[PDB]
Amino acid sequence: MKGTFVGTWIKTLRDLYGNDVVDESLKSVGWEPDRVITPLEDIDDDEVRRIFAKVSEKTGKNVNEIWREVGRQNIKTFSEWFPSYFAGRRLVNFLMMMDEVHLQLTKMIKGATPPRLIAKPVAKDAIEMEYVSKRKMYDYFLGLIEGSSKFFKEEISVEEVERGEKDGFSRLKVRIKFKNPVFEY
Ligand code: HEM
Repeated sequence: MKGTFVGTWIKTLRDLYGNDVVDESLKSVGWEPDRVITPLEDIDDDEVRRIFAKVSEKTGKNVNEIWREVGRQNIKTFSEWFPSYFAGRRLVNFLMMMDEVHLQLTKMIKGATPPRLIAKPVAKDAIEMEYVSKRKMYDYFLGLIEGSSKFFKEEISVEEVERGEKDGFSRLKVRIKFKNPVFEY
C-alpha cells in the first residue's frame, strides 16, 4: 500500500486510540520511532496487517471494527486531497464513479492492482456495489461507504449480499439503499 495511505491510517489509529497504543505497535513490527513515511514509498501489506493486529490486542477492540472506523474517517482526508471528486456531487454519483477513480489514480504505477468497485443501479433508491480485490479489506470498504454517506449527508442502509474468496480475489457485494430516492421516475 502506498505509504501516503498507511501513514494516513496510522494517524487515525493515533487519533482514535492514543500515541501509546500506536507507538508500541509500530515497534513490534520493527519500525524506527523516527520514521517519516514519504508519499511514493510502498509499505508491505502484511506489515500493516501486523500493526492493526497489535492495536486490536492493546485496545480490546475487534480489528474489523478498527478497519471500519479507519474507513469512515478516511473519506474526510480524501476530500482534502481530491476536492474535485466531491464538489457538486451527490452521494450516488460519487459512489458510481469510484471504480473509475481507483483506476485513474493507480494507472501510472507499475504493477498496481487497484480494487474493483463496480456499482450499478438496481432500484429507484438503491445500487449494488461489488468490491473485488486480492487484499480482502472488507471492513475498510464498508467503512468508506459509511463515511461517504456522512460526508454527503445522505442516509443509506447497507445490505451485505455475498462475500467470499475465489482464487486469491476476495469479493464482497452489497446493496446500498438511499433513505430518499436517488433516481428520477
Ligand atoms: C475520493 C475518494 C477516494 C479516493 C481518491 C480513493 C483512492 C484510493 C487509492 C488510490 C487506493 C490505493 C489502491 C491501490 O494501491 O491499489 C485506494 C484503496 C482502497 N480504496 Fe479508495 N478512494 C476513495 C474512496 C473510496 C471508496 C468510497 C471506497 C469504497 C466504496 C474505496 C475503496 C478502497 C479500498 C477497499 C481500498 C484498499 C485496497 C484494496 O482493498 O484492494 N475507496 N483508494
